Amino acid sequence: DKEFQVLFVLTILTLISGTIFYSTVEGLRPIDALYFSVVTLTTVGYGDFSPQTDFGKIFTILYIFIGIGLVFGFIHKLAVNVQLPSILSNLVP
Amino acid sequence: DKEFQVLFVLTILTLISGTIFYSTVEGLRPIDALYFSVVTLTTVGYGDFSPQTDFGKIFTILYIFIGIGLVFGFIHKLAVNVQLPSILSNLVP
Amino acid sequence: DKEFQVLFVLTILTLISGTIFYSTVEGLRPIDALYFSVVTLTTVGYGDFSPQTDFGKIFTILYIFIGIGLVFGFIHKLAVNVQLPSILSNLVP
Amino acid sequence: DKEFQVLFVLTILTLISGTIFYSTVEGLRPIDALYFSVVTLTTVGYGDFSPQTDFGKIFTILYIFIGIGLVFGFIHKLAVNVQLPSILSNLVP
Ligand SMILES: [K+]
Ligand SMILES: [K+]
Ligand SMILES: [K+]
Ligand SMILES: [K+]
Ligand SMILES: [K+]
Repeated sequence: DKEFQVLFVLTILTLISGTIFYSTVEGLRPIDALYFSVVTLTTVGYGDFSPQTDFGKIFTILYIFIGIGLVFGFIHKLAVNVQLPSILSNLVP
Repeated sequence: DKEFQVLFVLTILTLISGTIFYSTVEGLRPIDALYFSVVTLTTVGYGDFSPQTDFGKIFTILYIFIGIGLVFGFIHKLAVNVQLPSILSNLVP
Repeated sequence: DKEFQVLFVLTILTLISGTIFYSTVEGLRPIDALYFSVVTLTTVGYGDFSPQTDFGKIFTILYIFIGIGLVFGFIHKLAVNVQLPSILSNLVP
Repeated sequence: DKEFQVLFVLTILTLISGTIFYSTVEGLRPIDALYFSVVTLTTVGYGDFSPQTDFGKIFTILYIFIGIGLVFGFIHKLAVNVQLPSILSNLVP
């Protein structure tokens, strides 16, 4: 429970950093920066948005390496410690 | 066995939600909406389709976080509890 | 060892199916079809190639769900049962 | 600790190979080649860069299969043996 809260906060902070960075350096609207940060760290990578500056490319390399781990950690705990219990409870005959 | 059936249903429901959402808000043909939902949740992300509206971008963020876990859960069980047994049986000398 | 050989063969067969399908239905050159199949099943998804026909989109949905599991199974075993031993042996003082 | 250092070095070497290959065969600037190599091995795959030559497509297939395992191995150890301890220490009441 507290573990999920910590990953939640960590993920939020990571996404906030990405939103601030891409909106500033890559000139994206804040919503697009947040959306791009999520699409990046979850490894979907549509490419509708991508860094055009070298500063952006370098940050993206570091952002991915440092963010993928926590984002997927949060996703795992969300599905196993939150979603799983709910589906099971919806079964209880 | 029953576990696989539950993940199967859950995945179907998740994909149906995506199909309805993207066909309505993003104006995609139903087949393209389903295809896009799958390409998104499996993290392939070709980008041949991507949300153009803010409503679509926000939903996509939430859809990914909530759907990746179950989709990959189903994929895992499919390969370990269904595909694996079959390949092994095809070996039995 | 034999496990790695089985996953190797399974991966080859899966990629051959994709190569045949995309070169025929989507009209790609065989090399591009193989390349696209790999980029798809490893979830990279550049999007330089993507299915344009409904037949192709439907097959892609099924191909991903059935192929991701085995492809990543092979990748895991390759890194743990082949690459890992080699790096360790290159260390042995 | 030493495990993390080995994966660190291995990842560096893998990325250096990609940087050299794509800058030479695909004609990318070194920074773009490094960026593309990272985007590829972490499976993000934006597609802003992608191999245009057959030599590049073939290398990419092999690069992905051999590199994804080590890159994600490093990411895992980075998050579990480096990031995790730090966040926990930042909690210690
Ligand atoms: K991807
Ligand atoms: K991916
Ligand atoms: K992608
Ligand atoms: K494009
Ligand atoms: K893409």
